[PDB]
Amino acid sequence: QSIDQLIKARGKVYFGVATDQNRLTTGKNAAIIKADFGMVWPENSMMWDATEPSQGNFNFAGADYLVNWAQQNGKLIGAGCLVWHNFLPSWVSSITDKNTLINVMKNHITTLMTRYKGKIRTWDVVGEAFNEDGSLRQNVFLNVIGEDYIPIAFQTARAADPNAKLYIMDYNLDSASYPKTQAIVNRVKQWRAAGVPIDGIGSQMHLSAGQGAGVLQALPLLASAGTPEVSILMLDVAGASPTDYVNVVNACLNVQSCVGITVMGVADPDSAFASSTPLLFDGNFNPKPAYNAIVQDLQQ
Ligand SMILES: O=[N+]([O-])c1ccc2nn[nH]c2c1
Repeated sequence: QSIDQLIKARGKVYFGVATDQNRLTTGKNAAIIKADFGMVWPENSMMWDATEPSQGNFNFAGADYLVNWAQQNGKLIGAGCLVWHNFLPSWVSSITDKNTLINVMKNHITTLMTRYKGKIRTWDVVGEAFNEDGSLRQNVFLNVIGEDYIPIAFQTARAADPNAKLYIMDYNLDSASYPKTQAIVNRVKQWRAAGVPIDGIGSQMHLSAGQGAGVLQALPLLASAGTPEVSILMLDVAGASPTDYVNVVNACLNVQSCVGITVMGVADPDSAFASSTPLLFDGNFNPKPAYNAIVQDLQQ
């Protein structure tokens, strides 16, 4: 049975998965997504390198394919990441002038969000903005613009598509005692008090074995920032233990503002961490014990 259908019956929005044209045309990915998942994110086709490889010149073929496939198959769409240090073209990284970088960043956000206006449920606007000690990461945006880049990004995104839910996301938010987890909460509270339109915090849960248990404390901490939504993103677990996966799912169920869960992929061989067999389907596209454990946990 379908973990998306089951999680919806427990009052959540979706169980989703990252994908793209290459996946959808191979393996059993499209069939599994159609049956078992309710939302898709572009794994890479919306990243900056992919969408704006030279200044002002956009590439939308790959993202368009994903968006169209999702619409044809009745799936919600999440997308990102609009502003982060990964997948960043060299032409962006070499900018030194504050006003230029603001305009570059605003044009990137507005162009992408306008193209898909009204079709995207969730946009991950800012990603990986924090250092492990909780200070802000000194990426090109912070170095050139300063800390205003985060409010500017969210303000620009809200104007481009007021219907989308706007998220900040990060990894290593999995322990409630870790400084990064505390810092994103405190800063999101401050930004929201200044009227910055941060609708969500997304937790990029690339987990090692045994880390599911701590998410039961970390996810309510993230929700305490007061955003209308929190999400679990990029989920995979080294070893794919049912205990870890069920602990992650129950953290979602326990946190009223947690709208859903997105796994990093469908089948183990297609993970960037394949040797850790960290996904819910094996290399034959058969569901693994963790998939069945999630089914049993969600059944009523
Ligand atoms: O949850 N995800 O797997 C996922 C993948 C790529 C993304 N880019 N922005 N947000 C993302 C979430």
